Formats: sequence, structure tokens, C-alpha cells
Amino acid sequence: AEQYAAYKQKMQKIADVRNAIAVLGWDQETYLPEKGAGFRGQQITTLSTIAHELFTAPELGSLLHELHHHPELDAVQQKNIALSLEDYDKNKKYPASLVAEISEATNQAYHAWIKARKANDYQVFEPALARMVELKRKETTVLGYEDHPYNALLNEYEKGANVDMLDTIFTEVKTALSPLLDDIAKQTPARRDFLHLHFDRDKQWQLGIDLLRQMGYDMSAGRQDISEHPFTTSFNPLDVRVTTRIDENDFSNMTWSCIHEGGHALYEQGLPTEQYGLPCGEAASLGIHESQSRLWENNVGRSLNFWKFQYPRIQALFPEQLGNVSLQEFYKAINHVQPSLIRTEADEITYHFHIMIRYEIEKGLIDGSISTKDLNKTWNDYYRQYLHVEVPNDTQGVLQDIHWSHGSFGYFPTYSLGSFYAAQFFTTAQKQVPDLDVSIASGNYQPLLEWLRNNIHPFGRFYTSNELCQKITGNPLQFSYFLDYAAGKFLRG
Repeated sequence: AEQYAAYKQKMQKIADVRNAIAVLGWDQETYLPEKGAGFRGQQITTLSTIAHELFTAPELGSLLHELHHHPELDAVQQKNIALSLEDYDKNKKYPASLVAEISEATNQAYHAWIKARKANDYQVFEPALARMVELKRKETTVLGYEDHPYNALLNEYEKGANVDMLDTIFTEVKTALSPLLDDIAKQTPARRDFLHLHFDRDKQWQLGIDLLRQMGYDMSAGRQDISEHPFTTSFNPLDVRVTTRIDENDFSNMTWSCIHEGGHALYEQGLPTEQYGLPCGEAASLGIHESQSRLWENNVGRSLNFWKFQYPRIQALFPEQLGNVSLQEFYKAINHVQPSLIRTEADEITYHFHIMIRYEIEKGLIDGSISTKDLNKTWNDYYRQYLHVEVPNDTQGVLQDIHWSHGSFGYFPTYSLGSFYAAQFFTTAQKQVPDLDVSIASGNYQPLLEWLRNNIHPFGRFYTSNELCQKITGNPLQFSYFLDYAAGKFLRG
């Protein structure tokens, strides 16, 4: 037990540094004075270097290798050791020259992306992106893979993800959601401009706080602040902070941002404090985290049952805006589906075409079948073919998303995975929790939070996303769940 305690001590020290970094980044987004930005960046970099030194330390590797041969340890301890050894060895695969090259190319891509957006011309970004793609292919060979090099990068951002699995899912997205979009486009346009009336900022703020409280967010172990882009950050399970943004002329923004972040935050508040710093105390994956945000935002937060209780309350809050708007009109308006250009603004149906396009492009960039030369034309053709929209300039097209300039290849699919897990989990909860829908329609979200806290939150990384989904639902991830949820909301009135 002495050796396992030394492992825990080392990991908890690393986690202390990483959470200090999180505090500095949270303040950077919320309260940092403008002229302090440079020193704040320097301070984050210094701490990041220290954390990395600690997690690559030879003594930690020797300890992990010793603990791998301890059959005495319990299931959680053994899983912690195994996952931490995987995390540790990943770094040891990379040659130092490749690490330095990736860092230099990421800096160059950051600067080139900024100036490309400001010139509104992808060709400004193109050389940096070509360099990035070359280095990413080298990285696939360093990481190793089977069947397709892109699998090495997919696996980085979602353990287990691969081209076979994702090709199947996205073929289903195409073949099932394209007809659904054709059906939606023939529908009569819905009233909706009431969402762009004036919604008092202080009333919106308190509404979001109230909704988070009702969801189960522990505001003695968290808090909300304003930031430019809503996010959730945890410094430990007892200090999980969310941000939101308020548009006084667009009610669609804050309320659903708050519910979305609430879903992340409830997960983080449910991870065990005794596993702080260890794999079984961390969220299972980006896809599972996204399933929590989407399950609350959409499967709950856009559902008629949720609004049967919440709508009269928000009408009372905003009677000049909503007092002559019916529950059905409001429900239809908050579920407006429309092919559009910007992924971050897309409704929950068309969103997945955005992801599919990025997936196909990344898959071609990494296998060599798609070049970065004239990538804007490729992008625009994909958008016209699948979403029936005509990209008017590059900032509305290939330059919209920052991920590639950060070197984040294999990241985009996790957004869709999150949505599809959310549907599979929520439908399963509706089966397994007897009075779930009635409870939701009566304003009680505790049975749902309890189900999540028994089935997902406390396990950390103990189960992979696949094992988790199979254990809870009796099935691997199946797009059919999302389809039935979406068709049920969009196709029969």
C-alpha cells in the first residue's frame, strides 16, 4: 500500500498544479484586467511546463511499472494504474524534435489563422495548415494505428473511436437526417420573432440561476459568472464553476447555455473526491461529457414535458414578451430547424452535418486523399451538397472554427457522439426510471439526476464510453436512439 500511496501523492500533486492552471484560466475569462493578459499567459505557461515535468518524471514511470504487477490491488486501484500508465507512455512515444515541430507549427497556425480571418481569405491560412497536416500525419505514424491513420487521432480525443465506427454512424446521419430535413423544409413557418424581443438582463440572470438550482447544481460547490463563451471548469468536485452570456434581444441564448453548462457541471460535481487526480476521478471522455450537456439542454431542456412546468413560470417572468404566446408556439420556436453556415449556431439536427463535413475532410487530410490546396472550395462544395447552403466568404466557411489552428484533429466527432449518447441515455432513463416523464412535467429533476449519479457520474474513467453505454443501455452506441427522439419531436406534429 506504500507504493500505491506514493502513486496517489504524485498524481495529486500534478492535479494541484493543473487545477491551479484552471483557476488562472477561469480568471482569464472572467475578471482579468486587459493589461494583465501577457503576464497571465506567462504564468500559465510556467505552471504547464512544471505539470508536464511532473507527469513525465522517470520516478513516476518506475512506480507505475511496479504497480502494474501488483495483483493485490482492488479493481479501482488497478484501473487507475493501468490508465495512468497508458497516459504516461503516450508521451514517451514522441521524439523531442516532433514535439518541438508541432509546437512551432501551432504557433504559426495561430497567427496565420488570425490574419486569414481578418483578410477573409483562406489562402492566407493555407501554408500553416499544410504544415500542421504534414506534422499530424507524422504523429499518426508515431502513435500507431490499425486500418486508417486518422484512427490514431480519433483515439486521442475519444478512446475507442475509429473510422469504421464513425463511417457507420455518419452514413446513418446522412441517410436518416437528410429525409427528415426535406420533411421539415415543407412545414409551414412558425411564429418565433417573440424570441428576439427585449428580455431584461437581470431577469434572465436570475432565471438561469434558478434553473441551475432546480437541476441540482450545488452553489456552495460552484458559482456562475459571465464570460464571452460559456464553459464549465472544475478545480475539484467541490468547486465547479460555469459561465454564461446574456443577449437582451435573443432569449434563445442564455437559458439553453445555462442548462447545457449545468449538465457538464452536474457531472463534475458527481466525481468522487477520494479519486481526485486519478483516472477514476476524471470524466470518462469528451463524448460522455458532451452527452451530459446535451441530455440536459435538449432531450430535457427542449422537450414539451419540461416546458409544461417551466413555460407558465417564464411567462410570469416576461409577460410583455410571452403573455400572448402559447406553450405550443414557444415549443416550436425553441425547436427551429434550419440549414445554416455556422456550426456553433446550428440547430440539433443540422449540427451533425457540420460535424460530418469536418469528419470527412479531416479523414481525407490525414490519409492524403484530400489536399489543403483549395480546401475552401472543398469545404464549400460539402456545405452545398449536404446542407444546401452557399458559403459567401471564407470566415463563413472553412475559417470559422479554431480547432485546426490548435492542432485538434480528431476532436469534432465527439460533439456528435455526445448528442447521440445523450439520446440513448435519456431514452434509457425513460425506460428505467418509472415516473421520469411525470416528474419532469411536474418540475422535479431529482429522479433524473439520481439516475445519472448512479449510472454515469461516480465512475470517472473506470469504463470506456463503449463499456459505459453497454452497461447502462444494453447496447453499444446506436444512432437509432437519436433518430427516434428527433423524428418524434419533428415529424408527427
